[PDB]
Amino acid sequence: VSRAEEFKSQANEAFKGHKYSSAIDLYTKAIELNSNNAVYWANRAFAHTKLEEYGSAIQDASKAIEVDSRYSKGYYRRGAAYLAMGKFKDALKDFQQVKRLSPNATRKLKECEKAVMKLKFEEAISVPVSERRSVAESIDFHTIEVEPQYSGARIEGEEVTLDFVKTMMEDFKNQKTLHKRYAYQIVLQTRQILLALPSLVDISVPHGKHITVCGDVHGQFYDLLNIFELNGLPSEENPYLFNGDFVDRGSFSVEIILTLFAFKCMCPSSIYLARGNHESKSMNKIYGFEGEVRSKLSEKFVDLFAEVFCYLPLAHVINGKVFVVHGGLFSVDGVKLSDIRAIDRFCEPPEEGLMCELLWSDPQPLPGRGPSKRGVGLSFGGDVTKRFLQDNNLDLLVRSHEVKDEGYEVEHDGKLITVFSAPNYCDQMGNKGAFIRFEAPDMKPNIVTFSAVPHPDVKPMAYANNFLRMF
Ligand code: NI
Ligand code: NI
Ligand code: NI
Repeated sequence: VSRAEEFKSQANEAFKGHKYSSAIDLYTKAIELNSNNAVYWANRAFAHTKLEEYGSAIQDASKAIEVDSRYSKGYYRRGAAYLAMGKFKDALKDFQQVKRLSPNATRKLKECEKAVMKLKFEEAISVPVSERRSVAESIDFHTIEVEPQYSGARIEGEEVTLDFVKTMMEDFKNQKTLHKRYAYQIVLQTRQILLALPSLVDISVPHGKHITVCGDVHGQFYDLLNIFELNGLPSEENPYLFNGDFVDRGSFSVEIILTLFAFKCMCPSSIYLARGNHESKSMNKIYGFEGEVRSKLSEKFVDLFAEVFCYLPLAHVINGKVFVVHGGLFSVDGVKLSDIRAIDRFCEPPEEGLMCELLWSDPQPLPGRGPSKRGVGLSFGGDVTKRFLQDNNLDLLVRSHEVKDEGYEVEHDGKLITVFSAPNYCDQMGNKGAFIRFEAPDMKPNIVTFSAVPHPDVKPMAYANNFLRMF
């Protein structure tokens, strides 16, 4: 009856081969047979963590703790999962246990205590963005002088031009920087454009025209350039929809966000940007974007980006047929397009509600609903998808949010497609990226996959929270 070690050994094989999803299924089999081995639970917990399924990680690690309360790896894996969710206070308790069980661990406890104190200050000065003055009230780019020695791209007048964007993109490619005057100009103009948008944007693709939908890119700027090489620069004749999560994790997030915003300023109809869960303060604070901004720009840009992100639309509908959202659907039925359109989105994502769910949820293979693997939002089956599409007279749901081996996956009887545009995610997943072309009137999804492309020697998470980097 020692078939548990059988699956357990085959599971560890998948983990070595970066096949975390297959590793999980095999650990599950080992657990089905022997549910009284704490390392089996810790193993599956770590595997979920690799897929960013921190909710499942916490549950698995809690079970390892139940099996052996003096097994420090149980607390370690749970604490690490809590850290990844930004929940330092919950994590602290577990690292306090790891310390108690291993007195000779000291580093990580002190780091966690330190992180909790930083968090305490941060929460104390936390104020809803709608109650604060925009930095656009204190900053006018016109008054920002550019030194003669600056050799980067310049915006000569009030208009962002294609020549400028090309020059800027090339400089970024060569790891150069854009002057703060022009960065302000781009972001401040983007703010104006975004605040005039409804929370759900209707995209019209005229007869004979097309649009390309990209999933997460996560600061992988050189892969972004590769997408543009393969599929053309954004333009009125070649529009793009980037479905959230343009920043964090990858270490060229500033280069990506300034590029995407610049295209919007150049021609608003050339590019559509939806909010992802990583376009929020709680994620940017720890996953690299704030650190990258503070380094490559200045502190004032942090609050400005935060505000601009809060103006990002939550969903798009293409020709009344294709519904595009970052995460997924809702824990309740009957939600109409009008409900999403009316969402007061000018805020950080709350811990519950429509806005949270559409940004954070994932689909499940079986019908119904259940607890989220990430520990935030919920999971929804094919029945949830079909009812939503039917109720709103839609044909197809496109979303992102989840890393895929081939850059995409068709689920829920063909009614849901995940698209993910960050190849070799974090320089380790080895996955392909994908994007989807839609040509009117048929609007049939044309899926194209691509592979990762070289980039300068900068590590992922280089600008991210130091404590979180240790994991
Ligand atoms: Ni996401
Ligand atoms: Ni993501
Ligand atoms: Ni994510």
